[PDB]
Amino acid sequence: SMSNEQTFIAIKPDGVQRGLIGPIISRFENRGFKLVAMKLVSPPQSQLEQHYADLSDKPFFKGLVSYMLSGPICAMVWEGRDVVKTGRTILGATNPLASAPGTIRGDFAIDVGRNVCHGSDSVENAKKEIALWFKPEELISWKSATFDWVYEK
Amino acid sequence: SMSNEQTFIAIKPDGVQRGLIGPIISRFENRGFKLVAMKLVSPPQSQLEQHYADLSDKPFFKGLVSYMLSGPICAMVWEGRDVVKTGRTILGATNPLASAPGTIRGDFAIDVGRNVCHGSDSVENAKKEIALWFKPEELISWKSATFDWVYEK
Amino acid sequence: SMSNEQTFIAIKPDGVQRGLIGPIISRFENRGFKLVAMKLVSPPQSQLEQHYADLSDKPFFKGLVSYMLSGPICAMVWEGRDVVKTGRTILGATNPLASAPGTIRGDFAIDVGRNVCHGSDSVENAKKEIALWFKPEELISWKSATFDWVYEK
Amino acid sequence: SMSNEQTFIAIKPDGVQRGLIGPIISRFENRGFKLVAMKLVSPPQSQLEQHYADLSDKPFFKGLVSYMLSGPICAMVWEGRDVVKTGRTILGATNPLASAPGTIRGDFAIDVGRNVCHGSDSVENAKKEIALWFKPEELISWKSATFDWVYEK
Amino acid sequence: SMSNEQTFIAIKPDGVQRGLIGPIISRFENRGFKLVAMKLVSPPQSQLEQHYADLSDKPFFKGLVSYMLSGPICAMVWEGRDVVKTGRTILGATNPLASAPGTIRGDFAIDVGRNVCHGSDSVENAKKEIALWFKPEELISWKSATFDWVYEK
Amino acid sequence: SMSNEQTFIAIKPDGVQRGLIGPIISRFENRGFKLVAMKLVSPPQSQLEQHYADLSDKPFFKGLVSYMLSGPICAMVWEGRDVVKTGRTILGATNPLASAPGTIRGDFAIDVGRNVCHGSDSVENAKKEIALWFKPEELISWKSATFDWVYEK
Ligand SMILES: O=c1[nH]cnc2c1ncn2[C@@H]1O[C@H](COP(=O)(O)OP(=O)(O)O)[C@@H](O)[C@H]1O
Ligand SMILES: O=c1[nH]cnc2c1ncn2[C@@H]1O[C@H](COP(=O)(O)OP(=O)(O)O)[C@@H](O)[C@H]1O
Ligand SMILES: O=c1[nH]cnc2c1ncn2[C@@H]1O[C@H](COP(=O)(O)OP(=O)(O)O)[C@@H](O)[C@H]1O
Ligand SMILES: O=c1[nH]cnc2c1ncn2[C@@H]1O[C@H](COP(=O)(O)OP(=O)(O)O)[C@@H](O)[C@H]1O
Ligand SMILES: O=c1[nH]cnc2c1ncn2[C@@H]1O[C@H](COP(=O)(O)OP(=O)(O)O)[C@@H](O)[C@H]1O
Ligand SMILES: O=c1[nH]cnc2c1ncn2[C@@H]1O[C@H](COP(=O)(O)OP(=O)(O)O)[C@@H](O)[C@H]1O
Ligand SMILES: [Mg+2]
Ligand SMILES: [Mg+2]
Ligand SMILES: [Mg+2]
Ligand SMILES: [Mg+2]
Ligand SMILES: [Mg+2]
Ligand SMILES: [Mg+2]
Repeated sequence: SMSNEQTFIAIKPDGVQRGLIGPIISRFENRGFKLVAMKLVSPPQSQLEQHYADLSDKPFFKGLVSYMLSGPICAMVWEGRDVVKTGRTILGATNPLASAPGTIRGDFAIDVGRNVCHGSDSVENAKKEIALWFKPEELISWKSATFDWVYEK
Repeated sequence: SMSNEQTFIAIKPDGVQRGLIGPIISRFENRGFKLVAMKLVSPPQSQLEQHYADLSDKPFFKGLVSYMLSGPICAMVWEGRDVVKTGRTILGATNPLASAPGTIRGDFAIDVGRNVCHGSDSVENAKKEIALWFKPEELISWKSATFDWVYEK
Repeated sequence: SMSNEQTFIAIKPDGVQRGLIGPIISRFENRGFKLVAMKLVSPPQSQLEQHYADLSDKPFFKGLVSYMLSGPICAMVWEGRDVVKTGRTILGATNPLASAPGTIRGDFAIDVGRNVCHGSDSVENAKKEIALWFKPEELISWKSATFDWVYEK
Repeated sequence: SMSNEQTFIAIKPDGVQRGLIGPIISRFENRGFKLVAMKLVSPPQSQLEQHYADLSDKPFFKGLVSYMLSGPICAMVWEGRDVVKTGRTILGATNPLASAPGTIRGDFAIDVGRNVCHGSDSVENAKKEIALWFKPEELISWKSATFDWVYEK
Repeated sequence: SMSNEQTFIAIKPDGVQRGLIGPIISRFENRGFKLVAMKLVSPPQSQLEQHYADLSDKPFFKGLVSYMLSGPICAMVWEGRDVVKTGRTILGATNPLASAPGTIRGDFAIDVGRNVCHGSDSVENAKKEIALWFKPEELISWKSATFDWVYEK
Repeated sequence: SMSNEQTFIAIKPDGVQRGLIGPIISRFENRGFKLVAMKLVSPPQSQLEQHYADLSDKPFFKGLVSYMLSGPICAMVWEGRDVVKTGRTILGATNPLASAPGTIRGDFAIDVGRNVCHGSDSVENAKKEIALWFKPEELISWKSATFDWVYEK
């Protein structure tokens, strides 16, 4: 696994409304992942329906899209070794009832329809979601001063 | 699972003595559950014996009742969807040696006889414990300003 | 100054609504003060008008009483040396615009009409407010295990 | 002082490198101010020279511009009553040696050339800095669920 | 079973460099374990090869020893019931990829070659490492003021 | 002015007993100062009377020395620009009654005889106390990975 793997993490409107932007960012920051893109956005319905295109037949699809439209979203790209899988572990189970304390949803969420955050489920879906939400010039290239202390190689 | 389920959470005398009232309250508060009743109490011996009536024949019963009388207790009623089961998850395993870091006992406790907190183990036992520790007038009815961001309509 | 001085600290309805019960309690807990009484209450208008009786001629009186009635209040009695004066310093300036970061209002509040918390301004007013909000049996007598490490005598 | 006043807050490259994005955001988030715009950026040299145009003749100007180009910047717009003046108070004194513990620089910074953050010093300079760093479409209009608990009607 | 059990916990050079001494000590402090010895040391290569003598044939041995020499180490001895096994649970899995959020490595580490901390894996090895890193005079004898609230003994 | 200035910071026995080692170290760690020496010690009465030799005629001298002997002490040396003066500002006023929230004593202490911590009051006295508490080999030489982000030098 390469240390330049990237994943798309988004703070959903309930996370923004409930004042969780700082804490959620700190979870990935303290773990050692690198923030390479971030923006507060209120994306159009078409973009949100494309983001959740695989769930278009689910009965909760229209309520999911309407709720994702109901407030601002903090869209982020994080970079690090196995950041996709480990990011999902940091977020916790999709349904917060099954999430463990110490994860984001295990500390902050209750309802699956209000699970505060989103994270890419696979490397290929991460590449697709990053391109959907961000322009290439919005990803910032930099090197952390503690890179050699987080990674062995 | 309705959003008005209630559970009884109590900070035991060792949790009060060790200065854990704030942190324990924050665990439930940050998760999104609603505090509907709270009071610091030094309840009578007969109340603690009735609270632990199911363990009256356990060899540690008299020691448990005497220790629960040795200091103040912060009794609380929390309200939320599946707050009984999720409350037990937040508290962690009864024996802290089996609890996971990130839970209350996994972060703060070591001995099973000093597990710093108590939580109702079922909805029916919650209703019993709420009626034992709180008069009905002590439960406050209110609507959280972020209720519609914690729960899906 | 005696180490058994007591003050009345209350988390106002905006503090409860905004999820600040845990953090505020931790401020007094970590400082070394002793919690001797606490209860979540929704007091009647008559009690709130008597609490603020000295402000009955102020133009903001009726709005203050209505806002104090609009949600639950976490009423507390804290005990410690100079807990009245030091408690006021922990809360910060009445108007949060003049409060310093590191105080409760300096960290959590903006408007003077929504300053999250209340604290007794003098020892004699503290004795009056404690008797107004609490029955004598609601004050719990106990001794902290770290009393001799917080106080020299 | 209306509740829709806006200020420009930016986490400088040293604050990003030292992993302070989360904690700094939480300072404003917990205080009750509304995040209306945010993005991670590596802006052009001419933008940073215009940002610090009032200091073009200071001897540290070229060093300041070069250091502000040495890493990513988290640019933010925060909205709230007196957010410009209170924002400066939260940040602390420009020289961290003169800053007080509890402020951002008083908690995290030492050197004036590495004071981890920037904040607009006046309302008119805030409007200038907002127009320089953000397109108008990047400011998101929304209503905080706890607005009526942060501000008096 | 015995509350006087001791284990060797070390903050590795990557943990010191990334400013994690405070948070790591707090994990064991808040849990209820007693610190009986601590020192910041830069031990010679011969001592580190003794410490990892059982891994002398591993292909990562040379890189491990070099990395352990690259910075200061915070050597500690913690005392408490089952502190060896529980200490390992607090640290998390050796490979942070497999660790859970809420543990030290689950909150702060990514690479197995940079897992921030070390903990004794057995009681016998703990006694061996304590004698290797500490002189017998460096272990301080004291009794915590909250010992009877942490343990039922 | 020089970034290699050093000061002696000690966590007094009341700070150790009340579980404040972690939080206190974090204050200096997060500020950007470098820990160059640390050890948990129980120094003899003769060393403590040397440390407080200028107060030998004070009426509280005997009680101070006895209290400093009543538990372990976490002796530390921190290095950074103006670390002596800024270190005193982080600790807060000698009498916690006069300290401000956000400082160590303003967050954790009440009595002047139990002020949790000690800090050198001048550079010359710092050099004297460092030589009194530490051997020259116990001061570790290293360079922080974020040194160039903390200092403009
Ligand atoms: O059963 C449901 N009812 C309401 N919302 C759901 C339900 N299942 C999933 N969701 C929402 O849709 C989002 C995406 O669902 P998905 O199946 O992709 O899980 P994921 O977010 O962990 O990748 C979830 O995060 C959740 O907010
Ligand atoms: O074996 C024991 N020795 C001493 N105390 C025990 C023991 N087992 C349980 N307890 C204490 O009795 C309390 C109630 O026991 P219970 O079986 O109901 O666990 P619970 O608190 O998770 O519901 C426990 O929280 C614990 O403090
Ligand atoms: O000018 C005002 N407009 C609206 N509310 C005010 C004003 N001044 C004071 N208050 C509110 O009344 C409460 C009590 O006022 P007081 O003068 O006693 O200050 P204090 O709360 O610090 O003791 C204040 O905390 C505040 O909530
Ligand atoms: O004397 C100096 N040497 C190096 N950098 C300085 C000096 N004075 C100010 N700066 C830097 O320039 C920035 C802008 O200067 P200004 O006077 O506007 O303070 P401000 O950031 O509080 O508004 C400061 O934040 C600081 O980073
Ligand atoms: O596969 C590896 N590659 C690089 N370093 C490793 C590897 N496996 C273990 N290590 C490092 O060696 C140290 C000691 O190895 P050990 O097998 O004893 O795990 P432990 O620290 O949990 O007891 C580990 O903490 C880790 O830093
Ligand atoms: O009046 C007093 N009564 C009891 N202890 C005192 C008193 N004044 C100072 N001390 C204690 O002696 C220690 C050293 O006194 P000093 O005057 O040097 O203050 P300092 O620690 O800020 O340098 C103080 O930290 C405090 O613990
Ligand atoms: Mg999906
Ligand atoms: Mg039971
Ligand atoms: Mg008044
Ligand atoms: Mg300026
Ligand atoms: Mg091993
Ligand atoms: Mg002195």
